[PDB]
Formats: sequence, structure tokens, C-alpha cells
Amino acid sequence: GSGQMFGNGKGSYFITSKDNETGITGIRVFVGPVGLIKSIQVRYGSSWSEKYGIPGGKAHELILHPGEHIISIYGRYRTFLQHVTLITNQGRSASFGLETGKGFFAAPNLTGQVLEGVYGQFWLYGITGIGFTWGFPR
Repeated sequence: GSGQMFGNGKGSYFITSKDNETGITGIRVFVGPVGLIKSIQVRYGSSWSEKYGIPGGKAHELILHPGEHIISIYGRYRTFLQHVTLITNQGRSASFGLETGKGFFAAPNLTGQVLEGVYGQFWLYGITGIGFTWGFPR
């Protein structure tokens, strides 16, 4: 779900996670003409989630094969989330957005765990902060 906080800050906030049913089967990233990530959407089973971020841009998708999972995430950011490349347990990678800014690497604490959720902050043109929740599949 999406929501806001009290305080002098700016962003709105979201959290999405494995409902109870099937884990992540796909990922939708919306990128604008300037190359920043505006919003994301995650598919659980066959059901795509709520849109999380700022409306606009063009949809880009990584559709996961059955038994295929996200196991690590490399990215870049400035004020806004610029770039994300998702890497799978099957050796595939999918790059979204423009490669600019500080680099980061996201991976679970426990080997074997996979991506089953995402949380973050969004504000003006897109996502300004992003985090990842991990867990064991099957």
C-alpha cells in the first residue's frame, strides 16, 4: 500500500510484498524521457500490484520464467532513482533507466533467498528512495 507521513519532509511512501500466494513472477518499471525511474509495479502470480510512484513514462518489463527469481539488484541514483539492473538465479539480467550517479548493490543476507517485496519513497518526478525485502522461495 501507498501512504504519507506527518513532518516537514516531502516524499510519499509505499510497501509491497508477497501477499500470501505466489512470489514475484514479473517486474514493471516506468521510465521517463530524462531516464529516471518514475514508478514500479510487481506481479505476484498473475496479478500485477498497485502502481508505486509518479504517473507517466513508458512501461518496461522483465517477465520471469517459472522457477526464475530475482537474487540481486545493482542500481544508481542522484536525487531520484536513475537505474536498476535486476539479476536472476538463471543468469539473466534486465536493465532499466539511465546509468548515472552513486552506485549501490542489493542482495539478501541469506544465500538462497530471493526478492519477494519492495518498499520506498517517491516525490516529484519519480522514486527517490528504494529498499528490498528478501525471502526463501518454494
